[PDB]
Amino acid sequence: TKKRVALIFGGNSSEHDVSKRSAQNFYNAIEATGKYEIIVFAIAQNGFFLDTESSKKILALEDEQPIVDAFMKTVDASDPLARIHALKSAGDFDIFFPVVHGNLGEDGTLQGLFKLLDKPYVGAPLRGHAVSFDKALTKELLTVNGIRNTKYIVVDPESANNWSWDKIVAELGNIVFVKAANQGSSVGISRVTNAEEYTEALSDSFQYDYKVLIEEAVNGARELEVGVIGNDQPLVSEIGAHTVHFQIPAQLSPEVTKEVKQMALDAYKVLNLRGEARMDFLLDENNVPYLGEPNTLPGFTNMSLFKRLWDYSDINNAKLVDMLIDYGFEDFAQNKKLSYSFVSLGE
Amino acid sequence: KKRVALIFGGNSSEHDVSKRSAQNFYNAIEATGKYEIIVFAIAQNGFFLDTESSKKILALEDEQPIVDAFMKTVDASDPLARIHALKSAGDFDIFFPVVHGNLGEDGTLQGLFKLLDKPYVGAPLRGHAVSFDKALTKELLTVNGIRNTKYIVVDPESANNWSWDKIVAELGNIVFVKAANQGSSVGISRVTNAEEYTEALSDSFQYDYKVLIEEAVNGARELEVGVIGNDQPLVSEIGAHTVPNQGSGDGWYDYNNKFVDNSAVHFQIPAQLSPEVTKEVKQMALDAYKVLNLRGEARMDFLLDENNVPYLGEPNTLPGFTNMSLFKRLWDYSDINNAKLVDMLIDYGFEDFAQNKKLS
Ligand SMILES: Nc1ncnc2c1ncn2[C@@H]1O[C@H](COP(=O)(O)OP(=O)(O)O)[C@@H](O)[C@H]1O
Ligand SMILES: C[C@@H](C[P@@](=O)(OP(=O)(O)O)[C@@H](C)N)C(=O)O
Ligand SMILES: [Mg+2]
Ligand SMILES: [Mg+2]
Repeated sequence: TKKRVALIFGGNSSEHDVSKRSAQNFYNAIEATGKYEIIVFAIAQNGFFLDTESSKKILALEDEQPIVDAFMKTVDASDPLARIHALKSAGDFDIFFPVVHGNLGEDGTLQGLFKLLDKPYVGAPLRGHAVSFDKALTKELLTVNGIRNTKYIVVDPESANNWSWDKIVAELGNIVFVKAANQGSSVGISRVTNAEEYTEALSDSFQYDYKVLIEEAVNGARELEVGVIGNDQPLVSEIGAHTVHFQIPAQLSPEVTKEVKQMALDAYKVLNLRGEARMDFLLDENNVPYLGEPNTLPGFTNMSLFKRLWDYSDINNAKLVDMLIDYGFEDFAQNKKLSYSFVSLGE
Repeated sequence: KKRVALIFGGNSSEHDVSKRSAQNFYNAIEATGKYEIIVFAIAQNGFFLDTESSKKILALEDEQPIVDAFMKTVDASDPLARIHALKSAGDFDIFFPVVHGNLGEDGTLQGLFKLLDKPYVGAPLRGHAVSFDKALTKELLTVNGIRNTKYIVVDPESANNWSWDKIVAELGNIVFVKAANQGSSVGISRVTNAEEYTEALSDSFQYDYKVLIEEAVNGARELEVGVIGNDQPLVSEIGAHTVPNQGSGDGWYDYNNKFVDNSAVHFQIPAQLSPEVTKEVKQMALDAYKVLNLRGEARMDFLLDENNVPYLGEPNTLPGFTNMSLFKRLWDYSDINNAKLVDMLIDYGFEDFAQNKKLS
């Protein structure tokens, strides 16, 4: 109605399609408040930003490739800023609302661009996304801070050489997970139980990153996911447990519930997160909760957990997205007080 | 033939230092004779300036007049106005960031480099991000067994729980208070009493909402070591420097001793150390590089206690390159002068960009 929101979706990842679905439910939520004007932008799998008109169609779920191909013919290959030129195609706006799942929205890249343009945005700062995205970086901060998670080892092409399977077993056990540090959703992940699987797991993971993480596996089969939103004073959702069949509120003992919610809160702060996040846990056979991977940009599709978690806290989609936008505006205001002055130099 | 986008300046507390480092890097690249250079300045308002207004700023001409002039040609309706100047000279092949502080060492510029999909010299986004936050750095070092000072991290609310008596009992009567995300010794204070403590908390909290309070190492001198490369990084010789009344007094390497007046500090290359310590610092530097996720270039600084025990002070992802900067001299002792230095740094940048394409 006045304030303009730039809703960005898409991304050069394997989760390109899931992004479109999340973007739609966010759009409807922002629209349902009647306070802002939405301007949508899409990022094709080739990294290029698309104009508002082309992206409006892609959001509607129309065949994407023809739309992209047509756009690529209007691009000037001699412009070093061509990949982001389409961002001005619809004029000035007030705040970015990122919903790009994968290697652009969760690793901190887009957030760098947002700061350079001195414009507000929703979600965590670039540092927060960067630490939450890097598998190794996440475990190191959580461990030094006392938040329970599995035992692990970080290797590279050369160090991996000092780690025979027998040594890995002495440290982590006979059942481990090998994986590329920076990579998302799938590839580079392996379930190792013996020396044969380990040798080939390293070769595989070393194709997606030069830094591999090896961690022991939790025996228990009970996934827990909790949402957290806010800045200086975070809110924690109810717990969703596995009984894609999520049970809410999770049926755990009063003690396990408060412990899992506290870990989610403590983790959010040590990981330097802001705005929104989903904390995924693993509960073993003795009801001991282990914080797994943090999610800086959760899915908002019809079937994803974050789409209905806040309903159990009386926060509907409209209120939720409105809170996310207020937090974004607030943090920009706080960072505006910070000084970057200095005593002028000379000869 | 290849074009190099030398960027400097930025809205940062180390804005003027960047100027000095920039001219030097320019001359070094020019000396190789294999690259063309396009200079880009970023004013204090965060606006990139055209290649012409910038060449003048590099030549040391007054900034403001040249900036104001430029600001009258800006389209204030364009959301991409701050970075529009980047196209004001055509296409280039690689980025060479020389902006110290707030934009180059925190990951911001590296975010843009990834979007335009061009190679670049220096560490990746996560490296700078993790290396600039003083608290995140010391956290990654501690969990890896890399020696660093005892400290506590607080925010404006958390700060009121630590009264002076509580601090003295936890870290001793001489402590250093600093803003987590800063450089060149700005936002940092040497604290010895209750009034200086509280005055310093206020001073630090005007540069960041996160400050560190760490115990002071009574050592008479500091150490610096350069490290470059990607998957198989090299380590330079250790360099040293000491300010008047450092150990046997209150003197320290503040903003005034580094850039205002440096004609009173003593430097040693290589540093006078035992074979043991020399080996220990070179390995700590190497280890910290990997942990911190750095690439291309860096400089590791150390604190030395009375008994000569080394403490990893802090990493610097885009180290200074001025006429009193150690990163401009150290590599000469490894048969790598300023020329071969930047040629290697540029090759590293291209090699990592190429390697990155395959890893997908
Ligand atoms: N814990 C400490 N013990 C002794 N001296 C310190 C300590 N911390 C900082 N200093 C002094 O203050 C200066 C600040 O350095 P540093 O912490 O690396 O910050 P900056 O980013 O400003 O270089 C150092 O060069 C050193 O002389
Ligand atoms: C004295 C030193 C400064 P600097 O490189 O390092 P510090 O952050 O420790 O000041 C700084 C520019 N970031 C030099 O130029 O080499
Ligand atoms: Mg520094
Ligand atoms: Mg220093």
